[PDB]
Amino acid sequence: MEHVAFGSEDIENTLAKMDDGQLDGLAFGAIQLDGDGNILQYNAAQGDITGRDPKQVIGKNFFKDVAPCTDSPEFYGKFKEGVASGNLNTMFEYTFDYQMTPTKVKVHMKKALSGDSYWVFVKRV
Ligand SMILES: *C(=O)/C=C\c1ccc(O)cc1
Repeated sequence: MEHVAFGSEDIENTLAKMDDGQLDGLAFGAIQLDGDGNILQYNAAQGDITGRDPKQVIGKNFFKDVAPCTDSPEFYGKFKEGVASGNLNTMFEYTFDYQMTPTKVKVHMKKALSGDSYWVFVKRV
């Protein structure tokens, strides 16, 4: 268990150092996306919440292929604006319901320290 609290202000600084095995030790779900919304990292707790096998979704497009329910102004729209603006820091509640039991969560989207990468953090509410 990596001790990082959800919503921590310097969270992007802390996760820069972690490799994929260390990300799996977090208490919350973590998804790293590129600016086109392709999945670069997907940790163990996220596969717990969503039922997806982390290895099988890396490389897929989150908005197109994996999670069509987030293809809406309320989620995807915020991402596209953060990517275009080059800055992103937003938290909101949402319901995941594609091919799974409808599940309410707290989502935290934030730009990653690194280049063109963005974080999507998820925890149950
Ligand atoms: C909507 O589609 C929300 C999210 C999501 C993520 C992964 C999987 O497997 C289903 C749904």
